[PDB]
Amino acid sequence: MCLKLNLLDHVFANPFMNAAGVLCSTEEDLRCMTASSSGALVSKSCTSAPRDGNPEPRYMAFPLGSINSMGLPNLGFDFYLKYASDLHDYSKKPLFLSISGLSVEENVAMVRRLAPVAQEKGVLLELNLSCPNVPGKPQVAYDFEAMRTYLQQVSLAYGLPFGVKMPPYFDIAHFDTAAAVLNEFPLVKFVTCVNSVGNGLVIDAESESVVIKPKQGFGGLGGKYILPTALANVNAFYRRCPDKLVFGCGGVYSGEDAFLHILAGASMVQVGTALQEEGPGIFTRLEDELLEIMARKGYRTLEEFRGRVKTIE
Amino acid sequence: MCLKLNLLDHVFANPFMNAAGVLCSTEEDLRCMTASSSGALVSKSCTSAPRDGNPEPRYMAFPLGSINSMGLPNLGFDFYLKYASDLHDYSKKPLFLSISGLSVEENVAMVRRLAPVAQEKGVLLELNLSCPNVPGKPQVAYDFEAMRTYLQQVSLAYGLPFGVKMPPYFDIAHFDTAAAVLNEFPLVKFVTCVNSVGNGLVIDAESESVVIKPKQGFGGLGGKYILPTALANVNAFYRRCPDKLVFGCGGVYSGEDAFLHILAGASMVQVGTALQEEGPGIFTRLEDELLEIMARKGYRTLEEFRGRVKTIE
Ligand SMILES: Cc1cc2nc3c(=O)[nH]c(=O)nc-3n(C[C@H](O)[C@H](O)[C@H](O)COP(=O)(O)O)c2cc1C
Ligand SMILES: Cc1cc2nc3c(=O)[nH]c(=O)nc-3n(C[C@H](O)[C@H](O)[C@H](O)COP(=O)(O)O)c2cc1C
Ligand SMILES: O=C(O)c1cccc(CCc2c(C(=O)O)[nH]c(=O)[nH]c2=O)c1
Ligand SMILES: O=C(O)c1cccc(CCc2c(C(=O)O)[nH]c(=O)[nH]c2=O)c1
Repeated sequence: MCLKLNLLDHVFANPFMNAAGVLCSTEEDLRCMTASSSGALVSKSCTSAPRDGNPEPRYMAFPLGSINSMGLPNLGFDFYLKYASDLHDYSKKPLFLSISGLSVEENVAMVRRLAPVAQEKGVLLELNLSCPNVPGKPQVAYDFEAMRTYLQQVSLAYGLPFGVKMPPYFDIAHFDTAAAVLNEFPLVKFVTCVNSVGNGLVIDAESESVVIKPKQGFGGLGGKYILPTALANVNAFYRRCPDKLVFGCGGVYSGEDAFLHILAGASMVQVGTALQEEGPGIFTRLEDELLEIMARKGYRTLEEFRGRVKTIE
Repeated sequence: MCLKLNLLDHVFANPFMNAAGVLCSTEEDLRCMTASSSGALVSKSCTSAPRDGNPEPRYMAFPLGSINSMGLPNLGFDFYLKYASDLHDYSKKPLFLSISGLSVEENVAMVRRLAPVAQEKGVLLELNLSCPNVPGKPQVAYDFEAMRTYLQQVSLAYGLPFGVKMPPYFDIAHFDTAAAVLNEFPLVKFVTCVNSVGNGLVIDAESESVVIKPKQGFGGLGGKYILPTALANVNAFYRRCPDKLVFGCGGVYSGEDAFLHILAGASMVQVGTALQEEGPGIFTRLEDELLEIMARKGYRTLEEFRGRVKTIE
């Protein structure tokens, strides 16, 4: 029985990795994720300049998942580029670098500088499109023309295979439109579904108060709340983007949750909230649990079941 | 006690009602809701003509909620109109009729017929903006120009105060645009937030299969999965629509959940999945539990806390 994967010209011991934003902001974090039994890691979404992010409390977790409005706190692109170029031990596992510029121009500037390092060290780009552009306009991936512009500009500036981190969608028309945009861009080799379910609101009954300070308490949802939404998006894009990989993210707490992602179409499986809550020991548990389901079903490899969710009649 | 309230020129014993679609399709279902302890009832969303809906299984529930692709099965507008005109006992509680035509013209045709009944009997209209997927275009409430058309045309045709059933939004710019549309229409006196979270996908690990037959397993999510989404939409519209009422729907299983909806801004609180799962006895329990939380906090009225969720700093 094996969890090994080969994609994007890299080898991966197993499909599990952190989700961007979790356990990946500092050099300490990235060393920790490297030391863990995950098959890969991704660095925190970065901007050109370092950011403090939003005031605290800006993350909170609960039995059914988490809410956050972190505000993109990060150490700045130069830091993550140096990590990828000089610090990361690529003999341990592959590295993804997540970028999330606040304008197309900022993204272009970063990718131009990433490219030689991607070429020479093999660091892989994850471009976060589930992010803000202009206040009063929707996030980029919810604005299809903006999304097309970002991908045209980053494809030209980078010129190397990359992937994109997508928000969840809720309307089949959006699945159709979004996947068609992505399919215009041959350098988009993987699609990560999904980022948080946007602008939820958690209220504490006792205090009668929201639980995060930014945005009057509104923030992105992760965790148990979002698994079916995550699965739908993985499968929607898996069906619609046959020449790309899909990575799954959302609601993974167990090997069974990972198995469901993989049946939906996931290649890599990212872990956000559950990793935030449990710490990097989760990876050995998820590995064991996934191998146990495979053994019971007689599956020897991931490809024997990836994308093989059955439909009814 | 007591949880009695007045809205929309009607008196309600308590703020609870079924969510459209649950326990409200047949005359039997409507008489069952009327006999319950709910403060109101709403009928199944109807078309001009009867519909069988989609193939079974088309609804499934789980510990965290439900998924459905019912396909708008209903007995047709003439049936619900006759129920409102002739069979409903308005001495028991108010009745809302939900309408979900597949075009503007079909809604206009139904609402012109409903108007005299509304005048004579006081039946209330909930206009459902969600609809079956049509390839090439989004649902009506995710197309702000189509939504504006629908409300212009229904406003003109109906001429009386009515409400609208909204899908969830996930983006602050969308809240701003949708609320601005709604505020163009003075006859829209209530907004019901939210319909199911669209196009989720539940997979059964043992069978390696989706759990509903239509749409390759994709369907709307309700229950525990969607409470924070529902609260955010309730509050977003409560803040943006000061001259309207907001009705909360999504994730209510307990009086605590109702309390959170009301803190967010809800006037009425609708119950879908938990009603489907527990049956109409749930209303006595929700009432008792809400009144118990009120008493422990010192609240004598719903108005003392409606909309009074606290923010940080
Ligand atoms: C604290 C926190 C920080 C996050 N920061 C990022 C980020 O910087 N870039 C991004 O692509 N996603 C970010 N996310 C989203 C996660 O990557 C992930 O898509 C989402 O949490 C869903 O997965 P989950 O259900 O495992 O949490 C963040 C999530 C959390 C909880
Ligand atoms: C079986 C079923 C049928 C539904 N049919 C309708 C409908 O006809 N019209 C409507 O506006 N919403 C309909 N809904 C959505 C619910 O009214 C409600 O918005 C949703 O289930 C979220 O509430 P909950 O979390 O309490 O389930 C239906 C929901 C279910 C589960
Ligand atoms: O700066 C923000 O307001 C903001 C809001 C939503 C998303 C982002 C991008 C970074 C990010 C964050 C974050 O840093 O808030 N949180 C998530 O759950 N996913 C993400 O992609 C930034
Ligand atoms: O026929 C459908 O695929 C469909 C999809 C979404 C919405 C509707 C309208 C009726 C409805 C249904 C339904 O009857 O399937 N289910 C819900 O959760 N909300 C609803 O508003 C019908």
